[PDB]
Amino acid sequence: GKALVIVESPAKAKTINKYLGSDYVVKSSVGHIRDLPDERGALVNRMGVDPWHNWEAHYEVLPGKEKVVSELKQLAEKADHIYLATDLDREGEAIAWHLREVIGGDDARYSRVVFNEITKNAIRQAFNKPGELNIDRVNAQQARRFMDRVVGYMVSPLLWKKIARGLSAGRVQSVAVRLVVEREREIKAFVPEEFWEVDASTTTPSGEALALQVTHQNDKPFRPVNKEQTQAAVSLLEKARYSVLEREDKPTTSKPGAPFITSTLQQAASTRLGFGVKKTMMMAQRLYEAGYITYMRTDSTNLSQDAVNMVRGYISDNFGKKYLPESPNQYAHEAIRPSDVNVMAESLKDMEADAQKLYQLIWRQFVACQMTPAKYDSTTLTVGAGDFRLKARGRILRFDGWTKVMPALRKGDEDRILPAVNKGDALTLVELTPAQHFTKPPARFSEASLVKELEKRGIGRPSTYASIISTIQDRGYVRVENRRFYAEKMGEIVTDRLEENFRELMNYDFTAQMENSLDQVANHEAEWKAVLDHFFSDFTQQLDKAEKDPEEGGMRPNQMVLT
Ligand SMILES: Cc1cn([C@H]2C[C@H](O)[C@@H](COP(=O)(O)O)O2)c(=O)[nH]c1=O
Ligand SMILES: Cc1cn([C@H]2C[C@H](OP(=O)(O)O)[C@@H](CO)O2)c(=O)[nH]c1=O
Repeated sequence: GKALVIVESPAKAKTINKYLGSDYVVKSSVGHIRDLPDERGALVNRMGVDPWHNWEAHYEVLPGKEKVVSELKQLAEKADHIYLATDLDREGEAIAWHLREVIGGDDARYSRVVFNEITKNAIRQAFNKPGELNIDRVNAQQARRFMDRVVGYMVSPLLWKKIARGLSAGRVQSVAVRLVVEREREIKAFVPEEFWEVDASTTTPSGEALALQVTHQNDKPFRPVNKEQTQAAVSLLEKARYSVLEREDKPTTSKPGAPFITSTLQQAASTRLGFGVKKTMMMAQRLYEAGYITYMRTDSTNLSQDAVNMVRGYISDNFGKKYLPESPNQYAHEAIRPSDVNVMAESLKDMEADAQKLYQLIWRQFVACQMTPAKYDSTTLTVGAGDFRLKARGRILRFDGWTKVMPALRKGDEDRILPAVNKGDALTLVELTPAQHFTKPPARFSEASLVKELEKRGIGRPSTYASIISTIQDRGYVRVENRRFYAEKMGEIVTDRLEENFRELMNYDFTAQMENSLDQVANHEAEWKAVLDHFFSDFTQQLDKAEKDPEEGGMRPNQMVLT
């Protein structure tokens, strides 16, 4: 009679139900339903996957989920068709697969609808032409879960034996920790170096103040390394005659950033709002499931024609023609953007204050990215003083452009304003001011700028950045203090062990290559079991070698021997 539609959560069921007619009956599975718990039955059972019997698995219904299973089956018989409207990512394809497996029935009974936002039009087109479940994406998702399970359950026991009980190892988690350990060690080994700068405050012919910075001496960059050198330079500069060597006036511009993707969202939310990766991703999700923003797991800065056309109309009505570019800006699935540009952060219904703030950030970035650039009149004055050359920078805002959508400025607005001076003009020295500085050590990773580092290295993945970040934290390898990452001693002890006995597993390129391999499975360019066999072959040669006595090249035990 009617159609059954399955989503993964109550919040999502409610939202999507506003856009589905009486023919459809929405029901949230309210969870994952089914999942995982030279052989050794012992291991296979705990893992729920069997590397020695072509990877057959044993999925089991979750606790208290039996009522849900049975509640779906009967609803399935009273429906003519079944639509799996899980989220568009691989994990979402696997969950759909599990629902289809559990409920059973002809495959023709099922359809897999895809949408990256829950709006009337997005839902309409999603159920207009519903595609089929994609087994390749499912295999790509399970291949990941399998190798993750293998490393965790087969490396961890070795760590208990060799280092300490309760420790964990993670295919990617251990690589993420490595980045933190290397960073921790760069910092511990840094030797701050001394270097000086010299500023000069002068007077234009009119008498207006002009501040300068010494740049060259004898046509060579100026950078003394001690107090004596600066003084010698200072004595020459006190007697020198100053004059404007050259004035270069040129117009500059600044462009709006591209619309957000998972990683950039996390960084900006962390840098501007002080939100950790977990917080940002939990609010993003609720915004998404409430129908306010597009899917929050993406690495595409692409924007649909309608989205661009709706925002351009908003820019045009609320800001004006000079803020609208000739043609739309194209940045090279969709970015994270509001679903309706006319819905303001302040109009959100059941969203807490911070969730509204995240929406605001997303909204502003989206509107800004389709606006014209800001224009500035930049000025660069070069000054000569004996064998010295000095500099003064400054710019004037000519047209705010995209920055009009961002809060009003209030600080060093018009970063420095230079007075009226022409080439050949004479400046009067009023005061010299030398200053001592010291090179700083590399910044400590932040939850977000680590995702950034993970992204740059092709190690992360929109759907895993969050988990990775939190999954390496309560295991005693690294900790977040003052919003920063600190490597624990145990994080170093384990990292060296792994690098020594599991080189390939800890290598950055190989870890990145595995993501490619996973994309290949998803795109029918590689078969999942063969990819897992190869992975396992490489893994077990590493493992057996590590298992041996250290005098055979096995893993070093965490000990300190007697006299
Ligand atoms: C300049 C810079 C900032 N950040 C960050 C992380 C935080 O989001 C923010 C600083 O916040 P914090 O002072 O609370 O640590 O800027 C980096 O991660 N790397 C950098 O190089
Ligand atoms: C869930 C998931 C998605 N993705 C990527 C690949 C997916 O495209 P394909 O699965 O390549 O369509 C896309 C789903 O949003 O994001 C990953 O790389 N890893 C994951 O674990």
